[PDB]
Amino acid sequence: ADTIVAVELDTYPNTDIGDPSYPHIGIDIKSVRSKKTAKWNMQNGKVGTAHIIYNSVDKRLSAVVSYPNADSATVSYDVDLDNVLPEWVRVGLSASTGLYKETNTILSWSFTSKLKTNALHFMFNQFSKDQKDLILQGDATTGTDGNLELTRVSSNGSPQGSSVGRALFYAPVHIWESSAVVASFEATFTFLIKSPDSHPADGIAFFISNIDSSIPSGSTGRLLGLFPDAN
Amino acid sequence: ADTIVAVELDTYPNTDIGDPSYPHIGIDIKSVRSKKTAKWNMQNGKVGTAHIIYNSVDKRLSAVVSYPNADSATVSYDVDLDNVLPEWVRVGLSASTGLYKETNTILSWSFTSKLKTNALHFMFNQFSKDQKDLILQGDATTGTDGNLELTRVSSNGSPQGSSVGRALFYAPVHIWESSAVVASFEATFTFLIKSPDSHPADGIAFFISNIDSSIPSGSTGRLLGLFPDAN
Amino acid sequence: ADTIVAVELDTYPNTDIGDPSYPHIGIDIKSVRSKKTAKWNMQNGKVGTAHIIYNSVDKRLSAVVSYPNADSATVSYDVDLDNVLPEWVRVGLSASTGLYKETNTILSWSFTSKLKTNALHFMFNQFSKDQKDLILQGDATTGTDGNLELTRVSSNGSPQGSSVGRALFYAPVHIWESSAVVASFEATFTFLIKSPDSHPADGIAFFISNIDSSIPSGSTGRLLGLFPDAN
Amino acid sequence: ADTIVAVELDTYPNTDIGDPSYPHIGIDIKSVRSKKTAKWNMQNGKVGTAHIIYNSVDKRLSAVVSYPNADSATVSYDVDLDNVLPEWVRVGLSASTGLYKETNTILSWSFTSKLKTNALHFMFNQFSKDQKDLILQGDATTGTDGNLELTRVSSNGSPQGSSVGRALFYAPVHIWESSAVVASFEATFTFLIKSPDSHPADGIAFFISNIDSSIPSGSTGRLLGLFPDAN
Ligand SMILES: CO[C@H]1O[C@H](CO)[C@@H](O)[C@H](O)[C@@H]1O
Ligand SMILES: CO[C@H]1O[C@H](CO)[C@@H](O)[C@H](O)[C@@H]1O
Ligand SMILES: CO[C@H]1O[C@H](CO)[C@@H](O)[C@H](O)[C@@H]1O
Ligand SMILES: CO[C@H]1O[C@H](CO)[C@@H](O)[C@H](O)[C@@H]1O
Ligand SMILES: [Ca+2]
Ligand SMILES: [Ca+2]
Ligand SMILES: [Ca+2]
Ligand SMILES: [Ca+2]
Ligand SMILES: [Mn+2]
Ligand SMILES: [Mn+2]
Ligand SMILES: [Mn+2]
Ligand SMILES: [Mn+2]
Repeated sequence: ADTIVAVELDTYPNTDIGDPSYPHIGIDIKSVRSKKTAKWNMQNGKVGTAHIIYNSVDKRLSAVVSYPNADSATVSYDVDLDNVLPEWVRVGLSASTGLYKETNTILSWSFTSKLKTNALHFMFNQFSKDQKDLILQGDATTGTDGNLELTRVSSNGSPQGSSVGRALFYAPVHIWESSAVVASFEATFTFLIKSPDSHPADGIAFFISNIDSSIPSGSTGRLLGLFPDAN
Repeated sequence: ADTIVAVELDTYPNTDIGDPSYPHIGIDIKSVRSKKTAKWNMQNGKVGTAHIIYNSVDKRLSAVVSYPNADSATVSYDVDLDNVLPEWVRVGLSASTGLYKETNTILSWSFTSKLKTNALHFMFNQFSKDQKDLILQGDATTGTDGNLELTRVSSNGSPQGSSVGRALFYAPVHIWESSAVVASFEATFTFLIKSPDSHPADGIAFFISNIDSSIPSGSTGRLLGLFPDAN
Repeated sequence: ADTIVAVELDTYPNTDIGDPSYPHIGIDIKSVRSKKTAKWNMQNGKVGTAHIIYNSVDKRLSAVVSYPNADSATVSYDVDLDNVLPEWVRVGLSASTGLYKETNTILSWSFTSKLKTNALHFMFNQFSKDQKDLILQGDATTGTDGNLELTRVSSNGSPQGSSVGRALFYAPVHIWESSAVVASFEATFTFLIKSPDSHPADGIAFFISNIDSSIPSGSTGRLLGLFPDAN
Repeated sequence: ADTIVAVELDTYPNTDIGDPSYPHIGIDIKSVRSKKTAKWNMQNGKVGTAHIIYNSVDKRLSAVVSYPNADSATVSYDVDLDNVLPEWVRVGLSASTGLYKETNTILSWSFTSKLKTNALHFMFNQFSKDQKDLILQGDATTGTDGNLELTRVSSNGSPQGSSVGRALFYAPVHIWESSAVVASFEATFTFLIKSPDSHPADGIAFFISNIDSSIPSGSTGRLLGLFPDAN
């Protein structure tokens, strides 16, 4: 199977796989069962901001998710990514729906990696219909209002159930190296999760993977397009 | 055929295809016969710096090539790259040898493109044996002393004749867009051209191409790995 | 007197001092009588964007001023800033009103200078009530809605006549050096010029000055807070 | 008294004020008696690199000090800088000598601060004789070989005892804000500490201070130009 490290914005509690009983953010290391979670007051129809940070000094993967004029949710987990990921990775955004659904709209995405110095930075403040520096997988589309729709939306703007989609940056990223004095990365994205129902599902993740990562077959719903099973 | 825009550091005068009778820098628009050239005092065995700049306001492609404690060579050409290149491109470094030879050693390479904002930046201050964000074509290799050798060198660094090699950044670049108020790019690389002979050949280019560009058949020597013919 | 280089967004034609008979953008080199101007379709009450660029290779000062979904205005002038400005400068925004008036509201301001490398970058996407990295001169205030008001506005945002104000970045900038292979700078700001009258005045400038520059006595109205006289 | 947060590269053990019995790096919060230290294998006459990082999510101040082809020294301390520093600060480099001495040569210095976004970045890869974006205090000088000499060196290159000097970046920095979702800073500098004696003293610090900070009178030797006493 693929190797996944992810920050999940989990809109739907699957208590049977160790989700807490509320919308949450989590750090996932090679399992959909988050190593750590924090409560997340998701705001249906409001534009949110996610910031993810890691450096090779602290070896702490941290995420902050916020909306204007509201308290942030934050989660951190000590992990040595050198012992989990291959040296070269791709970075991406993933989303899913199941029997419940939501828009998984990305309005912007930036990423910076630095290895001491080699550097990579990309910034998307808009997505075009033919975004050739993105690998779109499953139901992911670009161009509609200059946004990235990770999961399927009908002609009338309604989100579809049992959908899964991902966008990976085209270039592989050197995420760690033994010869590195300091390695760091950050990602930011803005998202709009809307549900006609007051039961939205299933969420959005920022993930890092083996370069050849693809949607595991059947990874709709609670598996967020990341994992083949709930182990 | 490919679509090429390039800045050439041409170490060998091919007077039969319109080269001036001295080492020169040139701006190449879809031809190896430079639209504009300037005299270049190439310094055998010394580390040089090349800077290339363009913005959609001035629509002027400019390059400066320099060595420490020596006068710069500079060349500029008015061109609307919107009318020459496709919207999506790859960016690269190319080098060749022929009957005469030289090391085509790259010690560092950076690039920034901005479309008003979407942005791409990479910086290589060292190259690793397995540099997965580079597409190596022909004789180009990485890892030897942390450098990028565009053309063939022996175990002792001695350069071989009839060699051609290129390195393209893995991700496609959005170099222009009609809805853009301002588009800009800049590139820097440091190079070491050494020749045992007092007749070095054939040179190094920074180039921008169609995303699927490859070394044209036969394009060793004066064609610099860029062009199928001398038209 | 001070040494000024500026890009003016001139909302009010002073035909008696060589303004063309319409709102215009201009390049000012040590005089309010622009060395070059272009027609500017200023849009009362709409947020606009100004981009200013210069590099030591082309030695061309260029500016583009635009509104969403409208054609740009652009102006360029060939000037060797090495022969005009001192080596060390301050960078700033200036605005004035006279008998006629307008809001001179700055919503954002960024600047980058590079000398080949020494570098300086600042980005203001909001201004606080106590913005200690800004020198406010004359009527300029910060904090109201997180904006920079260069000229006087009432409690309800209504603009006052005979006002002049400037904001300079606190740190001096090394804009040129003889030992530099390449020097470049860029500035971006977003502005909101609103007038209850259909005769707005007098405009906004981005300027570069001697480090100790201050508002010349009397420099309200057509002198834009930049010049002691109309010579 | 001033408010100081610093990372010290302490070359001289003052066992009487709680220094460990070896050259060390430390995190100083309003005292020269480091809240945390790590062993540092200082290499007389070799160019070293120091990296300092902090973000408002982890609230961890970390430093890594390294030489090429040697193991790094690293130190971290959990501190909420929001509870220690004023909102606006200056950032600087400090060094001292006492009865024992050393060159306190800075070859380069970069700093980035970001408040979510407002940003500040400066990079010095060389210092000029008249570096107007630096406030030099005490014995600090610029221009000699393009370096920053924090403490006094004689005409013959010999370091002098009982010397103290600092360089602060001219612009105040917004290092924290209550409305900030994420605040971060990083600093990098390269240094050359040479001693003829083989008993070097006293060290170099990166520090953050109240904007009006100045060398405490008598703060030569073990006080590193930062503190008035050893409390
Ligand atoms: C009720 O179960 C289904 O729907 C939910 C909500 O979408 C998913 O989490 C889950 O994997 C299933 O597809
Ligand atoms: C004279 O013949 C060769 O001359 C140089 C030497 O490298 C090349 O430019 C050219 O294409 C030929 O191969
Ligand atoms: C009569 O003109 C006055 O008003 C205009 C525009 O306000 C200014 O340009 C001018 O200097 C005077 O102050
Ligand atoms: C021996 O004591 C003196 O010299 C050393 C190092 O120079 C300092 O630490 C100390 O403060 C005194 O000035
Ligand atoms: Ca879930
Ligand atoms: Ca040639
Ligand atoms: Ca006017
Ligand atoms: Ca000590
Ligand atoms: Mn979960
Ligand atoms: Mn040529
Ligand atoms: Mn005018
Ligand atoms: Mn100590």
